[PDB]
Amino acid sequence: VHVGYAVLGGAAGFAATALGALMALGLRAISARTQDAMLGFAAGMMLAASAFSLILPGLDAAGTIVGPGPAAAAVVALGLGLGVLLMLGLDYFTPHARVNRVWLFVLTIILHNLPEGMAIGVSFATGDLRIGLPLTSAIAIQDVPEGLAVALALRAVGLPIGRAVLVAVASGLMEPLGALVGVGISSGFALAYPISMGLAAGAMIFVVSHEVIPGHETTATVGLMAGFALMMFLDTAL
Amino acid sequence: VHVGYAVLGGAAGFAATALGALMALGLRAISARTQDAMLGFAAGMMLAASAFSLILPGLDAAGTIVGPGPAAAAVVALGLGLGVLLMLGLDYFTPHARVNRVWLFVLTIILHNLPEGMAIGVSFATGDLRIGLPLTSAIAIQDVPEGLAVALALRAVGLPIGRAVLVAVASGLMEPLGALVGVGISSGFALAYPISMGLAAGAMIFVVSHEVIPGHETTATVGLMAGFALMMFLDTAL
Repeated sequence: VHVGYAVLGGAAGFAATALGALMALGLRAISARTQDAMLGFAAGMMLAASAFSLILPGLDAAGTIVGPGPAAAAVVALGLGLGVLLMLGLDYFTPHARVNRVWLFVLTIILHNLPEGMAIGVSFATGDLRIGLPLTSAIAIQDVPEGLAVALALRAVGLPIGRAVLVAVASGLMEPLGALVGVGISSGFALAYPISMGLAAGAMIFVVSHEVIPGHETTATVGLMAGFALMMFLDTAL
Repeated sequence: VHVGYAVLGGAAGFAATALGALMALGLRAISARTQDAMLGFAAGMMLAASAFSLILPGLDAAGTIVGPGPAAAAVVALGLGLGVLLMLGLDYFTPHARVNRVWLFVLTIILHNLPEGMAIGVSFATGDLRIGLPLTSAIAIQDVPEGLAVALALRAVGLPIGRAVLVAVASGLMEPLGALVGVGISSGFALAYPISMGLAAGAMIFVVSHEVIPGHETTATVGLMAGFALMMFLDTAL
């Protein structure tokens, strides 16, 4: 079934996060510019994952379901706006004393991860490996530096590196959960698939626009360019 | 010693090649445009590996050895021209009836691989992990799609996929050999290091300029851009 490809896609999600987190054991600390570059790469990957692997495939799905006119782009775009609105609804409904500021930063990481799991599941809802696999693989690529980054950031707020890595790994647990959810919401009816692809792309564009906010400027855009270029390459080859 | 980091860098070389080759077992055949994209990515990685990880570090090495004037850039540039001339000397001295055209294509792959092993060894000749590790890791990244590509190409000239993959893996054996050689030629005297960095960068720019020759045009430049962008990202983060 679809859940299968979605469950293994989420699984690669969690593994990749865990690998980055485990790399944090060696390093313990990293320069500000290297962390900025890593994040910029991760945002570039996500920005184009939602463009090339979610919106355009979503529009083509919608186009076969309802025809070539604006109805399809309307479905995809309304799903996308719904995804923005949902991530904006969380973030308000969700707050994010050292013990409590660690919890708020963890909530940030979990709210971040929710859309990416969802996107993996949504991409594997038609069983289409030519939509799930490049998406999923981009998600996992950028999960590595982000697990690294997450664990280091938690060490930096005051945790011993071991707890920091343990919490990063647990964080990565949110990808398969979101994969189950994305495979849920995208199977109830025909339009559920392109609606869900819009919705996933929108949620990701929101977490990026809300976390691209973090000198340390020229370095993060080299990363963003790299991560965006690499995605285009993945879309073409896969 | 330096040979240690060089031997493990070469080792990652061979492993990566083998992983791409093993992936060819599943696929057996691939579209022309996906193979072109893969190669374009591999050329972009190499082009910037020789720029950002060989020439500029080579110039800085040369600059500390002989001073900031043109003497350093002269050493690096003369090494680079020597590397072009050496790869041009091979290719003439080296030819590259199905059984014999497979051997000529294998010779092509071995002549291709020689500079990359050398570059790994040259990058680890000062023991400087900030020069070897990003270089080495770029070499291994692009060894994966190139093992894939090599094995598929050999299947396509008429080999059974099993022999094709076996020969691709064996091919990847040339990276640690070249790592030993690059760690040799770069240790005999002080200038040997920046001379060798020029030489490695030049040999690679030659094999790229000689194999970038292969419609199927717009797709390979998406790959080249991606592979070049990714290298910049690696140079910055590592």
